[PDB]
Amino acid sequence: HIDLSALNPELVQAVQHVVIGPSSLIVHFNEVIGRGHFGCVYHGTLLDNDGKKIHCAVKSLNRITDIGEVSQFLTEGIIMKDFSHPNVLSLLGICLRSEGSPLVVLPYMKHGDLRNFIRNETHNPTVKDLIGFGLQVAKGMKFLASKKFVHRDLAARNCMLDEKFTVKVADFGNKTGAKLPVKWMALESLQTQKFTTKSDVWSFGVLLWELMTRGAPPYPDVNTFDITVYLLQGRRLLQPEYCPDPLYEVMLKCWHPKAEMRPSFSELVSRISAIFSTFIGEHYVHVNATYVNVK
Ligand SMILES: Nc1cc(Oc2ccc(NC(=O)NC(=O)Cc3ccc(F)cc3)cc2F)ccn1
Repeated sequence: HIDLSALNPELVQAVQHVVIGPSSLIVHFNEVIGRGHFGCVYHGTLLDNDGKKIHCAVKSLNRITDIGEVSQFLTEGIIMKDFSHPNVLSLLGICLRSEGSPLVVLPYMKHGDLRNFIRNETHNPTVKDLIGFGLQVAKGMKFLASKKFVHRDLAARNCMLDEKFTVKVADFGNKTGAKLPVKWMALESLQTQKFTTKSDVWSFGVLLWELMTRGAPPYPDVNTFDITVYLLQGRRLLQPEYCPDPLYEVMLKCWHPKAEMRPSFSELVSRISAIFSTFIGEHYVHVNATYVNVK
């Protein structure tokens, strides 16, 4: 009971060559997983004719609450329509029955988010495993940069991990909000709320740190918004105990004060693939006692 067809002429006719028939996809509402706020992600299974099956993630939101921030839901998940990279979260399809709230469907990521996975104490990552995860994000990021796509919120909490341990870059979902992830933000974005690919590089450097500390919160002591004063003092995150020297050097390049002096994602894949190849997988990374329980 909503005059939908009023979204966009040759702009939102996308849900078409992207939609799928419920005649091949079920929904399991009881068992959940996603509920950080909006998009009450569930579970589900799609079908590929007579045999091929598949597990999934289904996130949705409100309804009769007008369409203002409701069209930005369909238009967000559609952003993935042309995101075909092993290291980037993909769009399975789109289906909205003649009475079912705005439904978004994604492939299931068994190991959840990169940050929770690495913080898990029953897991025993090696320096190599972690450098490998960073290399995969760099690869997906290189794809996105190639599309002139600006992420704006690159963080380990926003990367997914599947059953083969393939990292998928994503976004679990304004230039002055408190929700602004200022601790991943480059100096120039904190000052002028402008985001670029060079500002995702700075953020990538912080993600490498989260990786080498196994999900430690950055700048714990400065639990604020006023990180700009702290940074302009001549400060940077410190080298984690298990982070190789050549890798911390890459991090400091990512945090170059001059955005254009920062390496490109293509240079990062290159530099990190080299550092990664030198490891055999005999170095275990342990959790820092002073970061334990720190949020
Ligand atoms: N266990 C499990 C939980 C899951 O939760 C979710 C996790 C993430 C999303 N993200 C989303 O809706 N879209 C994108 O991220 C769009 C996008 C893609 C690439 C970019 F670079 C920027 C934005 C939705 C979820 F449901 C999914 C699968 N398995």
